[PDB]
Amino acid sequence: MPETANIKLGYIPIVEAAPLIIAQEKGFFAKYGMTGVEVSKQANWASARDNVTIGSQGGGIDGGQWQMPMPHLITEGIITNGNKVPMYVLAQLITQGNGIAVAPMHEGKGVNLDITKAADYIKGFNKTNGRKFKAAHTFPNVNQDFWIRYWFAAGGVDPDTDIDLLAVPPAETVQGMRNGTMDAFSTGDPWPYRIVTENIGYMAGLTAQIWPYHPEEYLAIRADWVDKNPKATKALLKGIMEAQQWIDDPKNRPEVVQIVSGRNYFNVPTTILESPFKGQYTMGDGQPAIDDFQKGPLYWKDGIGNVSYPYKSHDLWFLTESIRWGFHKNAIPDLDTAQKIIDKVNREDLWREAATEAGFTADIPSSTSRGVETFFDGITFDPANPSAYLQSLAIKKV
Repeated sequence: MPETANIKLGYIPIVEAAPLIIAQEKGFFAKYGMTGVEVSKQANWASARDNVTIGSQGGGIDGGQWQMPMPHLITEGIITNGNKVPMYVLAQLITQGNGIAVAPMHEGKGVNLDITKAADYIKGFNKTNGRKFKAAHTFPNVNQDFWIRYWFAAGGVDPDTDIDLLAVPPAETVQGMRNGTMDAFSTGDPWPYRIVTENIGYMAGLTAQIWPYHPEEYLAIRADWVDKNPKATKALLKGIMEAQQWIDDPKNRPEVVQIVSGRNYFNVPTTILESPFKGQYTMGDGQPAIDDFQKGPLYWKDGIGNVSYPYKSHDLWFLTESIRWGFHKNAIPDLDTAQKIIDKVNREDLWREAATEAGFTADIPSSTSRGVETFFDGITFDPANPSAYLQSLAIKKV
């Protein structure tokens, strides 16, 4: 019996939110006693951040969906103006379902997955086209900022000095692309489908290509709530695990799409989500379309290991990449400090415990590390030596 059947979890209306919505709507949360879960739509990431800092009692949220390393940054008060609100990372919600969109003006320039040959074109855009190449994500220092930064830098473009990388709302960004004032957009489903079908732009590449089966969105809840309600926390985890398993069975995806697209959730036409849930993406710019289930969003198991289990080696990559770009210079000055933060935030042990109790022992990874990670450009990240990873990178601020 959970200590409480209630909790307010925030979500952003994108495919990464699926496990939360499905766990609620298909009764997986209820199956384990969590009959009072409120899946609350957040206006944007800044609002989500603010709402978890105030907690449910103050009218906000107890936890929810997050881009990494938001839970860690909030725990240390780094992005909350010093207001430290400890949080626990409990499960990875999904992998893939993200990608980089580029404006039509850049077609035929080689601005695809590997932009190496187009680097000079991008770097000299102000002289040749009247403005610095402009790219956007919707929140700094997290997932989507990292994806586009890695993509730019892998090809020789410094995302801080060579272009204008800004935090801009998604709708405003797409309008900018339509108006010809925005050049690239680090986004995710359902945006790519609309951008391409409405001829607003093309997809340079999917994160599924940049880093196959990469860590992405996570479930994280305030530490004070989890410490007070350990049983309820494990119940929520089991509900999420079952929802993830359910979502990954192709037979259930039409219903998954119908549910999340509903008026009370995403409130969008199912047509813009049907394709990606089959791993089908029209890429454009003369490149072949993608038609591979393994390249679409995955919620339970991927080609390497278990999606849901939160590998500490992935938390390490996010903080290592934060260090790469000189983010939070005073708060996270070294890798030792990063590991200390990870050891207080990542609660993979609770995922293991919940999985064991639920009878999913066969799906539990044998280590807290998924081993050496390989990016599309040949660079490898060995969790045992993040220093070597950083030193192997051409563009960085350390």
